[PDB]
Amino acid sequence: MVNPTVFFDIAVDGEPLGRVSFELFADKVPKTAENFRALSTGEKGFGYKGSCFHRIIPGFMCQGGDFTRHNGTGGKSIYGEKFEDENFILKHTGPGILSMANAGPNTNGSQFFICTAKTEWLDGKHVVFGKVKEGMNIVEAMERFGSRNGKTSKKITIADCGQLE
Ligand SMILES: NNC(=O)c1ccc(N)c(N)c1
Repeated sequence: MVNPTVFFDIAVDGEPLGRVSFELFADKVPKTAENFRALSTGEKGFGYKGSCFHRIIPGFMCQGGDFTRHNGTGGKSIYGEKFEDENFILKHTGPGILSMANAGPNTNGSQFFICTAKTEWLDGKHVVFGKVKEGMNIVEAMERFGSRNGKTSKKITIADCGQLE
């Protein structure tokens, strides 16, 4: 009944930075929210723990969740390799939005991005499923290690992750 909350403890070249928490909109996109929740807890035997944010573009977004190829070409969901676009009820309204990365229609896996700006051109193309609840300061700090082309100057990792409450 209560939307679940998940957390990521972020490190920069192995050094703790801080924690980002997210509210997952299970009330509006339950199947997508559940995939991210389970990847965050690792309860299916695979997930986000130890993965990195491989592409960070200041003023745009930080992208991660590729735990099979570590570069933006991999990932898999709890439902199989890919899963469908659940719905496009929620929009990319500004910094803090959590949304699914994809490679075309109906190709969601495990990759996700956190908006650091409004990305309205993505509406109806990428499934929005959550928002940052605490630690937008930590996202902003992360963002400073990106670049115009997305390559990061230090390695930004999810050192730990899980479910709160
Ligand atoms: N778009 N480039 C990719 O290789 C890719 C990007 C996102 C994904 N979820 C998957 N599976 C692949």
